[PDB]
Amino acid sequence: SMSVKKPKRDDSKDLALCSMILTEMETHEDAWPFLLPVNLKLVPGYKKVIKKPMDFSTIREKLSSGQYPNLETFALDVRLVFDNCETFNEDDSDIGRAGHNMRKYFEKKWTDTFKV
Ligand SMILES: Cn1cc(C(=O)NCCN2CCCC2)ccc1=O
Repeated sequence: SMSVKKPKRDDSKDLALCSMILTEMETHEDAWPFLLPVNLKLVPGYKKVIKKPMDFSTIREKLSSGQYPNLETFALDVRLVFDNCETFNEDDSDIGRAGHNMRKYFEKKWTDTFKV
């Protein structure tokens, strides 16, 4: 409360650590469905069904331009990528399995990096 401060984790490395995680996502073999925005004029249904599209290159732009206030907002956009994937793709399609693979890959790095 007012003038009563909870001890706070050191957040000074967060930007560089989220950038390192994002780099490893971008270089993952199954990243290819997520590297660029889904082409709304070539993929039927995507615009109407998926209300908040998101991809690694948009995340990288937002990270390089100070559009994430904290690490939780960065993780929310990463998870949005995979939530959108599940909404639109069959679990066992190539794109759909890629999404499940990438989500697991991301959450481990997230726990390994920040749940010290
Ligand atoms: C995440 N997501 C991606 C697509 C897609 O077609 N991505 C472009 C794939 N390119 C084709 C070869 C190179 C990459 C469709 C639905 C979807 O949910």
